[PDB]
Amino acid sequence: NEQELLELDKWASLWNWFNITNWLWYIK
Repeated sequence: NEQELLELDKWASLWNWFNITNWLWYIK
């Protein structure tokens, strides 16, 4: 728990990628 609490910024971009993955796949 304490380890991931600091890595939360690294995970923030990971789940956020599922939002932009639709853009690149849409134009492709």
